[PDB]
Amino acid sequence: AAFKPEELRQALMPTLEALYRQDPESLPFRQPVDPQLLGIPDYFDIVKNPMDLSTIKRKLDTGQYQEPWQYVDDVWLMFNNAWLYNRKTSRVYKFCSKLAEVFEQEIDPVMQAL
Ligand SMILES: CC(=O)N1CCc2c(c(Nc3cccc(C(=O)NC(C)C)c3)nn2CC2CC2)C1
Repeated sequence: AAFKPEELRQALMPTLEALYRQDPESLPFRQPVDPQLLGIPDYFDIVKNPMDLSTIKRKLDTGQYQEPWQYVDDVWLMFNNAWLYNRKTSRVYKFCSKLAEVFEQEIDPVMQAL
């Protein structure tokens, strides 16, 4: 099937907005990780393929996804990176887990519909 950018944005943007609405939990995910600002220069030794909400938002806004599993893949990549890098008891790991819980709840019915 061919998916138009407007269809994807209408269907998928509410699921992205649901992540942004989580406060405080979305705060570490709203911009690309900046290891120098954050004082964690080993970050890219661990995380090879960075992703964050702003990047995903821009891709949706500008029609860069052809089909919805591409969007799902980027959201999951963002979560997977944070679970890999951050320690289990850390704030940012737990914030990731909250976003992932919200995302699965939102995305399941949307993908069923398309
Ligand atoms: C997403 C990710 O894995 N990050 C790496 C770890 C990481 C990231 C961020 N970014 C970030 C950026 C903005 C706000 C926050 C935040 O947690 N604020 C709360 C105290 C409400 C966090 N903070 N940290 C922890 C800092 C290094 C000790 C971003």
